[PDB]
Amino acid sequence: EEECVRLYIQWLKDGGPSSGRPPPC
Repeated sequence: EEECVRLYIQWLKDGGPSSGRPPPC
C-alpha cells in the first residue's frame, strides 16, 4: 500500500541509481 514508493520502486525496478534517473521519491 504505497503511493510514492510505487512510483519510486518503478525507478528501483528500472535500475535505481543505475537507471539514469534519480528516485521520484
